Amino acid sequence: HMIVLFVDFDYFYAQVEEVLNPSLKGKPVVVCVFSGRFEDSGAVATANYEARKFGVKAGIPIVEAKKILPNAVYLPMRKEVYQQVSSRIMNLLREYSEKIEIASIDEAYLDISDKVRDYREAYNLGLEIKNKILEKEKITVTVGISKNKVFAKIAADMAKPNGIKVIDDEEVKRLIRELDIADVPGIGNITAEKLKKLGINKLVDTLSIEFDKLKGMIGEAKAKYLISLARDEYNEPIRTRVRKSIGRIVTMKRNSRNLEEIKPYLFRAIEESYYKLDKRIPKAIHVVAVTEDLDIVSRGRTFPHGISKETAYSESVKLLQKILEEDERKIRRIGVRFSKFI
DNA sequence: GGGGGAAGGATTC
DNA sequence: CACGGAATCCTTCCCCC
Ligand SMILES: Nc1nc2c(ncn2[C@H]2C[C@@H](O)[C@@H](COP(=O)(O)OP(=O)(O)OP(=O)(O)O)O2)c(=O)[nH]1
Ligand SMILES: [Ca+2]
Ligand SMILES: [Ca+2]
Ligand SMILES: [Ca+2]
Repeated sequence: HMIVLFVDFDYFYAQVEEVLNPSLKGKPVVVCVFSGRFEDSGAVATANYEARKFGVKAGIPIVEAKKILPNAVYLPMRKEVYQQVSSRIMNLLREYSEKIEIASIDEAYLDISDKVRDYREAYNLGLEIKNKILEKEKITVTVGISKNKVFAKIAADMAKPNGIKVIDDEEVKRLIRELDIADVPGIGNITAEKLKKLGINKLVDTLSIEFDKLKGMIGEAKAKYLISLARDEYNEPIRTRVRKSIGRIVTMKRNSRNLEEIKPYLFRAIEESYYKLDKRIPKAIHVVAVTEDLDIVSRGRTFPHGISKETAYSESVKLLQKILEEDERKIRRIGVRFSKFI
């Protein structure tokens, strides 16, 4: 009987930038993360649709971006701001439901099984929310309403930007038949490829395959997940998940294997990590490194107690040494991550 | 046989 | 060319009932 409303903010980072600087509207905006290795090195965090239409999306080197739209506005990323803007919007969403699962910086699932009665009011409560967000914060969002969370997310996906969709029970049965598996939340490029080899192009194709051969390919959790959606019996609750890890990774001016060359970067990463922990004490720490060929390697340790800053500094090195010791590749990015809070 | 954690890796958004 | 934060899940190893 459950009704789920999913809210997703439009080209969020770029959009905040435009809210904070209204002149930018209508121009192509590209929020970037400058790695400083060389002039304009780094990547695209995101881009408004003005630039997205032309191929400038999250992940491309800012360099390839400048080649496509040499005259677009290129802003440095400012997480703290986007995060404080997300939060307030997120607090206005609580007015519509206590049952709210903040999935990420720009998404939230609201259980409206109560406050509403039908997709008529659902859809109207969507319009009340999309509009009340625009009023207060000046942010466009796309709403997705369906029987469960996954389908609420798909409804939003098909309706962005600034849209609102309702995939009722009629449509759900047609999506489980027509919807391209790859368009299902959780099926990225690697799981999409693996399922193709199994002849699984639709969620419905998942039913016609021995569960054991499906598990051995994508893992048990994914199988039961995809199987569940195929049978229209996926019905997971909404929970208010809490932070379980805090960390930061930075890029070096140039690759290295030298411990003293990498330290300043690792130490900076720790400082920000701690300034972010803010009152929370972690019992586990992980030094994370991206080797020059973009492979991610990491070494960590769990202590029976909380970690002080001074023990974080001392241990981080020890863990970094293990990495250079156990890997002959040059290091491109270095960072830390604190988990298992007290 | 199997609980449970810890560690390193894998994948997603 | 190619930044960055964090969650879920997998596999192997380990201790030990
Ligand atoms: N640094 C960085 N940030 C990202 C990346 N991908 C997404 N983000 C940020 C940028 C934001 O747009 C936000 C949400 O991204 P989404 O892909 O969910 O949607 P976005 O708002 O980018 O566009 P959309 O309205 O969904 O078409 O989180 C990434 O690859 N790197
Ligand atoms: Ca999103
Ligand atoms: Ca979005
Ligand atoms: Ca996909």
